[PDB]
Amino acid sequence: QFRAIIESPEGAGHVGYQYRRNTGSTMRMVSDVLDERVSLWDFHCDPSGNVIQPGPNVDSRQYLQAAIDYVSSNGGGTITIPAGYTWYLGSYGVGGIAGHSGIIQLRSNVNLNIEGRIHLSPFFDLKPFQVFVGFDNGDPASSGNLENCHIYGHGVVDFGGYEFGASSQLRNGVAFGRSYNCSVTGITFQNGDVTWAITLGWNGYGSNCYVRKCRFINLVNSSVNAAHSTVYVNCPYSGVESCYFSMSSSFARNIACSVQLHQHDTFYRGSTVNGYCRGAYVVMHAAEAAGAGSYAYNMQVENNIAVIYGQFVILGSDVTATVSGHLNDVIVSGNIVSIGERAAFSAPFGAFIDIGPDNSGASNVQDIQRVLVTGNSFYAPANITDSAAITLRANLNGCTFIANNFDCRYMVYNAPGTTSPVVQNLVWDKSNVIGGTHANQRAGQNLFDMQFASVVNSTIEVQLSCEDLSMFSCILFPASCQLSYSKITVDSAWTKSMSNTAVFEGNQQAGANVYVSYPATVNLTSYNTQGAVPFFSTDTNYAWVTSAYSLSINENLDFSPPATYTNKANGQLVGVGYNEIGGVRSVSVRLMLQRQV
Amino acid sequence: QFRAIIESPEGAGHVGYQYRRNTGSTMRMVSDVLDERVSLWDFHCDPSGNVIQPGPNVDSRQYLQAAIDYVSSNGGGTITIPAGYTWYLGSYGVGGIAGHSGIIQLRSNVNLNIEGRIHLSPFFDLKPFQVFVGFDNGDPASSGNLENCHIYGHGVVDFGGYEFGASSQLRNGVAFGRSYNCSVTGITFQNGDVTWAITLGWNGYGSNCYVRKCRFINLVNSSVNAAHSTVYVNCPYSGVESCYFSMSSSFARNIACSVQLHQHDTFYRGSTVNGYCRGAYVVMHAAEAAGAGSYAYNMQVENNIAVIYGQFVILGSDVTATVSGHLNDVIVSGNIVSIGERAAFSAPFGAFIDIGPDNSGASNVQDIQRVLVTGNSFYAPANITDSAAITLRANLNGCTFIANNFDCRYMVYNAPGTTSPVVQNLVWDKSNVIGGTHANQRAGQNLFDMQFASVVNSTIEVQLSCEDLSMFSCILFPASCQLSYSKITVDSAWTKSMSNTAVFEGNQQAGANVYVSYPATVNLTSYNTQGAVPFFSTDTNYAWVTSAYSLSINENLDFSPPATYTNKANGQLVGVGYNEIGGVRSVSVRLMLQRQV
Amino acid sequence: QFRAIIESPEGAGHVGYQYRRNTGSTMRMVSDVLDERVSLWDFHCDPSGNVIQPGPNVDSRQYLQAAIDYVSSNGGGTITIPAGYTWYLGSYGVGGIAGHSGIIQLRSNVNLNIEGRIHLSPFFDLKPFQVFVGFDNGDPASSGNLENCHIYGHGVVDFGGYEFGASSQLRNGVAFGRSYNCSVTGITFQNGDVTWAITLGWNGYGSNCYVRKCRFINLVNSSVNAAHSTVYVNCPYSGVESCYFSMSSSFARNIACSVQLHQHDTFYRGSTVNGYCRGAYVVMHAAEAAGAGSYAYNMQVENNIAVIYGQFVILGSDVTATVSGHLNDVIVSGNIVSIGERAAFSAPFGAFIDIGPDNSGASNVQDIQRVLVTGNSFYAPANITDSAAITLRANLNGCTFIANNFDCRYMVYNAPGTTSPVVQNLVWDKSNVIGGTHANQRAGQNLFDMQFASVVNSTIEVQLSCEDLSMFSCILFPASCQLSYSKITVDSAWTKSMSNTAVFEGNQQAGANVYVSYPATVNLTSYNTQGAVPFFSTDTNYAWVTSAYSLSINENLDFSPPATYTNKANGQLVGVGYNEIGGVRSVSVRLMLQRQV
Ligand SMILES: CC(=O)N[C@@H]1[C@@H](O[C@H]2O[C@H](CO)[C@H](O[C@H]3O[C@H](CO[C@@H]4O[C@@H](C)[C@H](O)[C@@H](O)[C@H]4O)[C@@H](O)[C@H](O)[C@H]3O)[C@H](O[C@@H]3O[C@H](CO)[C@@H](O)[C@H](O)[C@H]3NC(C)=O)[C@H]2O)[C@H](O)[C@@H](CO)O[C@@H]1O
Ligand SMILES: CC(=O)N[C@@H]1[C@@H](O[C@H]2O[C@H](CO)[C@H](O[C@H]3O[C@H](CO[C@@H]4O[C@@H](C)[C@H](O)[C@@H](O)[C@H]4O)[C@@H](O)[C@H](O)[C@H]3O)[C@H](O[C@@H]3O[C@H](CO)[C@@H](O)[C@H](O)[C@H]3NC(C)=O)[C@H]2O)[C@H](O)[C@@H](CO)O[C@@H]1O
Ligand SMILES: CC(=O)N[C@@H]1[C@@H](O[C@H]2O[C@H](CO)[C@H](O[C@H]3O[C@H](CO[C@@H]4O[C@@H](C)[C@H](O)[C@@H](O)[C@H]4O)[C@@H](O)[C@H](O)[C@H]3O)[C@H](O[C@@H]3O[C@H](CO)[C@@H](O)[C@H](O)[C@H]3NC(C)=O)[C@H]2O)[C@H](O)[C@@H](CO)O[C@@H]1O
Ligand code: NA
Ligand code: NA
Ligand code: NA
Ligand code: NA
Ligand code: NA
Ligand code: NA
Ligand code: NA
Ligand code: NA
Ligand code: NA
Repeated sequence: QFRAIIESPEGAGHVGYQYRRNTGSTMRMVSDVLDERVSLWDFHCDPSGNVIQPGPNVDSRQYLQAAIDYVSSNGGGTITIPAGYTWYLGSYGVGGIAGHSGIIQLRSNVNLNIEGRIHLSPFFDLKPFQVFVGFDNGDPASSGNLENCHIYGHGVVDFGGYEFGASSQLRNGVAFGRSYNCSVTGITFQNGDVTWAITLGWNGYGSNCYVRKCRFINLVNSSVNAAHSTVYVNCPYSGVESCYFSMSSSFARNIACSVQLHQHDTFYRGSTVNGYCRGAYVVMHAAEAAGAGSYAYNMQVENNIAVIYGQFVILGSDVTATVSGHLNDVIVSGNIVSIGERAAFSAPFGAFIDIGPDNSGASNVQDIQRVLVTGNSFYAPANITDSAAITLRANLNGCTFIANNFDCRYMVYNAPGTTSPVVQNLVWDKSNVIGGTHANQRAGQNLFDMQFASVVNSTIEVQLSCEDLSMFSCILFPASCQLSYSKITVDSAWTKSMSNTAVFEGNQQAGANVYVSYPATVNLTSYNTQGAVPFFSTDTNYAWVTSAYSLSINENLDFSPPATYTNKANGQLVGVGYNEIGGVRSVSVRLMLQRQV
Repeated sequence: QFRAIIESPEGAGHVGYQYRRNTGSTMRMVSDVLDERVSLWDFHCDPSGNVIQPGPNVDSRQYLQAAIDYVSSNGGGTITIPAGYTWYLGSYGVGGIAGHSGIIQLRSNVNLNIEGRIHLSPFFDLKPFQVFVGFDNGDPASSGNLENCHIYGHGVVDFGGYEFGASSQLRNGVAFGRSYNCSVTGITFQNGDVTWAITLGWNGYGSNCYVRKCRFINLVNSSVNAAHSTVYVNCPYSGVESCYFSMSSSFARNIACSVQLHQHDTFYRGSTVNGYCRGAYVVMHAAEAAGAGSYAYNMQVENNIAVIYGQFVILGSDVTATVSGHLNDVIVSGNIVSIGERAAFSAPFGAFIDIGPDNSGASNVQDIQRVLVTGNSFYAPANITDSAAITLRANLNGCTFIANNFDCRYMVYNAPGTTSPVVQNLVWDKSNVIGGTHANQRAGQNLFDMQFASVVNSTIEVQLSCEDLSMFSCILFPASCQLSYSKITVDSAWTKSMSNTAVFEGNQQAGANVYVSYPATVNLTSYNTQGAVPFFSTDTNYAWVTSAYSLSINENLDFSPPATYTNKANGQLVGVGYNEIGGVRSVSVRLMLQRQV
Repeated sequence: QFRAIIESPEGAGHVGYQYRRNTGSTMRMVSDVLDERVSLWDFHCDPSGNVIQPGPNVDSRQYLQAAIDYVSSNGGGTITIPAGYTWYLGSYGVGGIAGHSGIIQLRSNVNLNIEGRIHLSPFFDLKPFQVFVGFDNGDPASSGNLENCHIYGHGVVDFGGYEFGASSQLRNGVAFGRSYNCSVTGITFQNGDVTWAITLGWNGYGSNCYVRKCRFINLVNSSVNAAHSTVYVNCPYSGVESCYFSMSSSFARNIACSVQLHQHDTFYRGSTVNGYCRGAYVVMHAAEAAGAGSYAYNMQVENNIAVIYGQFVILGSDVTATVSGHLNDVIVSGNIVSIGERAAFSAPFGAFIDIGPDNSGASNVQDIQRVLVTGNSFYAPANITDSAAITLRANLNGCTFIANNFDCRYMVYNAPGTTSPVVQNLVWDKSNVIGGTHANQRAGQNLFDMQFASVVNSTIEVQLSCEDLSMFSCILFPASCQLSYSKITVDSAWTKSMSNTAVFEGNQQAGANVYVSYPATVNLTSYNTQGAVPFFSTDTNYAWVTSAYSLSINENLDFSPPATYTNKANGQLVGVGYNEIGGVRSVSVRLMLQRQV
C-alpha cells in the first residue's frame, strides 16, 4: 500500500517537504527538491534501472548522452560528472556527430560540471576522435548552432596516451561547432596525441566563446602526429585567458602551437606556455571567411609567458579563388618569451614575430598591416643562430615595433636567395633595446639583414647598448632590394671600432627620399694655407651626403680639421678647418654621415 | 499516523539519513540535507503552499522577494533561479526601493545564482525601473549598506525590448547601492532601452565591487533614451574585467558609453566593446565626492579591445559650490581601439583621449594631471576628418603619451574659436608612431593643431613615418596661444618637400625658454672672396635661431655652402663656406633650424 | 518494521527516486542523491551522532578534519562550509601537521567550498598557527604532496585579531605544502597579525598553484610581528591574479609585502594594494632551489595598482655554501604605483624598483639580469626625499627601462659611503619621462646619483620635461665610480640655466669607449683678423670633446662665433667664425659638448 509506494521509484514523490519548516514556503515533495539537480548517476543504469559502476571495462558514453539529451529536452541545466570516479568512453556516437568522429554530442543550454575524470578507453587507440562535438550534422555547413553550453570544474579529460594511427587523422577534445556563448573553464586536458584540445566556432560562425583557467598537458606524443594547435579560435568576440600549456615531447617542439586566432575581436592573454614550437598564429584564412567576413582585426596577444622552440607569434593572410583574407589592427604587448635551450637549427627558426607565407608557401598573397608590437621581452641563448626579433618572410603592408627588448641573434631577418618580400611601413623605433647575449657570435652576419625585394615607407632606428665587433654590419641592404621613402639610422654609441655600420650594396642611400645617418671612417687632406683652410676627402663616394660631423678627437696642436662637412659634386666631402701654422694636413677621422637628417 | 506525517510537509523531517552510511557521520533527517540549498521554487507558491509555474502571465516578483527576505533572516546564503524556466517580473517593489523605481530589493549576504532567465513583463513598457536594488531607503543618503551580495551564473536578465517613455526616466539592471564586497559574474544583460545595466556604489560609498565575465547586448534601442553607460563605478577599490559589450542601435553610436570610472582605485580591463559611442569616462565629479574624498586617483584602463564611434577615454573633473574634484594618477595602456566605419561628423568627434568640459560646458574648472597613455593602438578610417589622438577641449594640468601608435586625422586637436584651454605638462614623446592612413587627406589642416590659450612645460616631438604633403603643417600655434618653457621638434624624415613644418603664428618660438627645431628652406648669398667665405640668408626672420645645419646636397664643384650656421643680430643666418674659385654665390638650401637644442 | 527503518539513519536508503519521473533514469534511493554532496554538517556531531551547533564555545576542528579524512578516502570531492554560520577553530591538529603548528590538514582531491565564516578562537591568542596545512610530515623534505586541492567561495577566514606573542613565531592561513594544482579563489582573509595568508609550494616543489579574486584585509596589527608577506609563491608555473590587499596598521607600512615570487614562471597581475610597505619581491634564494632549479626566470609583475610606503618591486638573488641563485628574464609592466602620504625617511626608502642586498646585507652575491621595466607610472609626493625610480644597492648584471613615467625625487640612486655595487647593462632609454613634482626640492642632490663601484655597458639618456634649477646636476659620477663602454646623454631642453648638467668627478667621460653629450657654458676669445677667424676656449678641459655646437643666439652684428667646434691637443675648443670687421672678440656661449656622438 503506502510501504510499496515509498519503496518504489515514485517514493520520494510522496514524502512532503517544506523549506526550513517555513510556513510561507512551498509545500513540495522530496523528489521535487532532488529534481533541482542532475548527475550522470541519474542515467548510468542498465535496462532495468539498476545503477552501473563506471570503470575501465564499462563504456559510459550512451549514459552521458542520454543525460545530455534529456536535460536538453527540458530547456537545459547542468549535469555533474561526479568526483571520485573515472568515467570511461569506449565507442563512437551516432547521427550528426559521426561525420566528426564524435563521441559525445553537446546540446544547447546543457552545461557539464566535470568534477571527476573522463578517460578514453583503448577502443580509441590508433583511431580519430573528437570527444565532445557541438555540430549536429556531418556537414558543418548544414549544422545548426550550439548556444549557451559551458564545460567547467575541477575535473580532467584524459586522452589515454594513445598515439595517432595515421597522420591524416584528426583528434580533438571539445569542438563547440557553430558556437554562441560557449566556454571551457577550469578543466585539465592531458595525456594524448591530438590535433587540438578545443576548437571554438566554425569558419567565422559563432560568438562569445572562451577558454579560461584550463590546463593542457602532454597532448603530443608521436612522430605520426602531423600538427597540433591546442586551442583554435574560429569565431569572433572569443578568446583564451589565464591558461597553462605544457608539452614534454620532442615532437611538440617542432609541431605544436598553443593558440590559433583566426577571426576578428579575438584575444590570447595571461597564459603560460612551455615546450611548444609556437605560441600563437594570428591569421585570416580566406577559406575560413564565411561567417564573419574576410578581415581579422582587433587581434590581441598580451601578457603571456612562453618558452618555445620556434616562433612566438605568426601572422598570415591568404586568398582563395573568390575570397581575399586581410589581417589588420593587431596588438602584441607585455609578453615575456624565450627560445628554450636547443642547438642552432634543431627546430623551426626562432622568432618573436614571423610574417609567414601561406600554407602552400606563397609569399605574395598577404595583406597584413596596422600591427603594433610593444613592451615585450624576447631572449634566445647565445648559440641559437636561428633567432630573430622578426623573420619577415612574406609580403608585409605594415608592422610597428616600439619599446621592446630583443636579445637574440638577429633583429630583422629573412634568408637570402629565398622569398623576396615586398615590405611597406615597417617601423623599428629607436626605443627598441637590442640585447647583448649574442655579442661576439655574429661573424659574417648582419644584425638587420634586409633580404627583401623592396622596402618603402619604413623606419629602422638602430641603437646598440653594448659592443659587438664580430658582426659584419648593423644593417645591410643587398643591391636587389629597392629602398625608397625610408629612414635608416645607426646611432654611434658602441660603433667606433666597427668597420661597417650601415651597408647599401646598391648605393640605395642616395635615393631622393631616403633619410639616413651612420658612422664612417674618412681620410681627408687639406690645402697648405695658414689660417682657415679646407679639408677634402680622398675618396669620392659621398655625393649623397648632406652633412657630416666629427666623432673623433683632434690630437694636434698646430691645426684642427673641420668640425662639420658638406659635399661637392664630385662626391668629396669638404669642410673648413684651421691651420695655426701652414702645411698640407692628412688625417683619418670618424664621422657621422648624414643625408637629409 | 506515520503515513500522515510522511505525506505532510514535515515528512522529510522524519526520514533518517546518514552520509554514505558512515557510522561516524551525523544522524540527520532528509529535510536537513534539503535545507542546505534553496531555490525560487521554495517560495514560488500560492497562499495554500501549492507551487505556481512561472510564465508570461505570472508575476514572480513577490516570490523572489520572499525568498531573499527569508534567507537574509538566517544570515545569508545563495538562492538559485532555476535553469530551464523564464521568471517574469510584473510589478514594482515596495518600501525603501520604491524611491528608486525598484523591482527586487537585494539584501546583505544573500547571493543570487541566476541559471534561468529573468524577464520584464509589459507592465514596465514606457516606465522607469531598476530591477535589483541594494539601497534600503528612498533617500540614498539615509540608506543602510549592502554587503556581501553576489549575483552570478549562466543566466540572463532580459529587459523586454521596451522603449523609454520619456527621456527623464531612469532604468537600471543592478543598483548595488552603498555596496561593499558585491559582484556580478557570468550574467548576460540584453534586449533593452536602459540608462545603466549595473551601478556600483553611491557617491563614493562602497568598496570591492566588481563586474566580471558579463555580457551586455543591445541595451539602447530608441531616440527617447537620453544617455547610457553600461557600468557606473561609483565606489573605490572596484572595477570591470573581462566583459563583452555590444550595441546595434544607431542611437547607441551617439549616446552609449561602456564604463564610468568615478572613484579612486578603479579599473576597466580586458574587455571588448562594439557599437558604442564611448569606451570609458574617468572622472571625479565634485557632486559624487562624499564617501571617498575629492580625488580620483589610481585609475586604470588597460588591455581592452574597442570599436566605437566617438571617444575611447574621456577625462574630467569639476567643482560644486563647496567641493572641488581632482583627477590624477591615471594609466591608459595596451588598448586596441578603432573608430568604426562612418561618415565624417556623423557621430561625436572621434578621439582616443578626450579632455572634456564639465556637464555644463565649463572648460576652466578641471584639475587633471599625472596621466600616462602608453602602448595603445588607435585607428580611424581615412574619411573620418573628425578623428584625433587627443581632443584637448578643457584645461589640462598634465598628460603623458609614450610609445603609442596613432593612425587618424589629427594628433592633437581642439576646435578654433571654441574653448581656449590652459595647457600644462602635455608630453608627446618621440616614441609615438604617427600612421599614414590619412596621408593625402589633410588639405588645410594641421597635424598638431594647438588651439589653446597657452601651453607651458610641454613637449611635442613630431616624428613622421611616411609623407603627407597635403597637410598645411605638422604643428601650428595661432598667435593667441602663448607658448613658454616647452620643447617642440619636427624630425626631418619625410619632410623635405613640405612647405611648412612647424608654424608659430605669433613668433612664439623666440621665447627665452622655448626649445625648438624644425626644417625650413633658406635662400643665401655669399660674398665674392676666394677661399673661406661667408654665406648669409637673404631673409631676416632668424634672430631666434641658435644653430642650423644643411639637409641638402651641394651640386657644385667650385664652391660649397656652409655645413652649419649661426645667426646675427639683424636676424640673418651666417656661416662659413668655401669658394674654390671666387664669385658671389646664390643658393637655396633645406636647413634644420635649431633653437637651444 | 518499515516505520522503524524509515525513521532510522538508513531510512533515506529505503525511499525510491527516479529523476523527474523519467522511466529511462536510474532507480535510486533518496540517500544516493543526498550522498552526491557533503557538508560540514555531515560530520559536526557528538559521539551519538547528534548534530552540534557551531559557536564561539564549540571547537569545530575535529569535525572538519573528520570530513576531510572521509572524503579523501573516497577519491575526493568538495566539502561545503555552510553559509549563515561561523565555524570556530579552537585546538591544534595532530600528526604530520603538528610540526607546522597546523590546525587543519588538507588532503589531495578534497576541495573546500567556504561559504560561511571560519574564525580562530582565543586559544590561539599569542600563539603560532597555520590554519590549513597540506604537508603530511613535520619535516617538509619528508612530506608527500598535496594535489588537486581547491579552496573557494564567498566566505571568510578571520584570524581573531590576536597579536603575535613573540617575533620568532610563524602564522599562516593556507600552506598548500608540496603543492600541485592547488588554488584559493574568492576568499576574504581578515583581522589578524600573521606572517603570510597563503603560501604555495615548498622550495620549488609544486606546480600550477594560484590565488585569484581573494581579499586580504588587516593582517598585521602589532609591533611584535617580525615580517609579513601576504602570498609567498614558492613553486613554478604559479601566481596571483585579481586580488585586493589592504592594511591599516602603521606597522604594515614598515614590514608588510603583498607577494613573493620565488620560482620560475610565476606572475603577479591585476591586483590592488593599499597600506603596505612593499609590493612584490622577485627573488631566487639559493636556499629554496631544491625543487625547480637555481634560476628564477619568466617572472611577471603586470597591471597592478598600488599605494605603498617603501618599494614596489624588489629584485634579489643569493648563494649558499653549495648553490648559487640566479634571477633573469623578468618583466615589470603596466603598473600604476605611488608612495602614500608620509614624511621623508619615515618608512623604508621609497622606490619603484629596488636591487636589494641578500638577507645578511651582502651586495656582492647577486646575479640579476635581463629585466624589462616598461610602461609603468610611479609617483611620490614632493616632500618625500627618499623616493627613487630605482634604488640600486647591490650588484646588477642588467636592467632595462623603457617608456615609463617616473615622478619622484631621484631617478637612479644609491647612498654614498654605503654599498658600492658593480653595475652592468643598466639601460635608461630616452623614452622614460621624468616628472616635475619634485622640481625646486633638489638642492644639493643629483637626479641620477651614480654611487657605484663601476658602470659598464650602460645607457643613461636623460630627458627633462620641465625645469628644476634646484638640483646640483642631472647626473653625477663620483671619482670612485669607474665608467666605461657606456652612453650618457643630457638632452638640452629645460637645461639652459643649469650650472651643472652632467658631472664626472674623476673625468671619466674621457674614456676611450665613453659616448657622451651634455650642455655646458664656455668662454671663448677670437683672433683679431677680419674675415674667417678662429675662436678658442679660454679653459683647457675639453681634450675629450669630439665636437660641440652652439645652443646660444648671437646678439652681434659685426661678427659671429663658430656654429660648431672641434678640439686641440691642449684641451681647448676651436672653431671658425666670421669677423665682418676685425677685432679680438670675447663671448660666453652655451654649447652642446659631444664625445663620439
Ligand atoms: C593543427 C592546426 O590547426 N594547424 C594549423 C593550420 O590549420 C589547417 O590545418 C589543420 C590540420 O589539422 C586543419 O585542417 C584539417 O582539418 C580540416 C577541418 O576538419 C574538417 O572540418 C571539421 C569541422 C570536422 O569536424 C572534421 O571532421 C573535418 O571534416 C580539414 O578540412 C582539413 O582537410 C584537415 O587537414 C585546419 O582546418 C580548420 O580546423 C578548424 C578547427 O577544427 C576548423 O574550425 C576550420 O573549419 C578548418 N579550416 C578549414 C579551412 O577547413 C586547417 O586550417 C593553419 O592553417 C596554420 C596557419 O594558420 O597553422 C597551423 O598549422
Ligand atoms: C548615463 C550616465 O551615466 N551618464 C553620464 C553622466 O552621469 C550623470 O548623468 C546621469 C544621467 O542618467 C545620471 O544622472 C541621473 O541620475 C541621477 C541619480 O539618480 C538618483 O539617485 C539614484 C541613486 C536613485 O536610484 C535614482 O532613483 C535617482 O534618485 C539623478 O540625480 C540625476 O538627476 C539624473 O539625471 C548620473 O547620476 C549618477 O548616477 C550614478 C549611477 O546611478 C549614481 O551612483 C550617482 O549618485 C549619480 N550622481 C549624482 C551626482 O547624482 C549623473 O552623474 C556623467 O556625469 C557624464 C560625465 O562623467 O558621463 C555620462 O554622460
Ligand atoms: C615574511 C616573509 O616571507 N619574509 C620574506 C623573507 O622570507 C624569509 O623569512 C621569512 C620570515 O618569516 C621566512 O622564514 C621563516 O620561516 C622559515 C620556514 O618555516 C619552516 O618551514 C615551513 C615549511 C614550516 O611550515 C614551518 O613550521 C617552519 O618549520 C624558517 O625556516 C625560518 O627560520 C623563518 O625565519 C621565509 O622562509 C620561507 O618561507 C616560505 C613560506 O612559508 C617557505 O616556502 C620556504 O621554504 C621558506 N624558506 C626557507 C629558506 O626556509 C624566509 O625565506 C625573504 O627571504 C625576503 C627577501 O626575499 O622577503 C621577505 O622579507
Ligand atoms: Na568530417
Ligand atoms: Na602599426
Ligand atoms: Na628588388
Ligand atoms: Na529616486
Ligand atoms: Na604623466
Ligand atoms: Na592666450
Ligand atoms: Na616547523
Ligand atoms: Na632587459
Ligand atoms: Na670603483
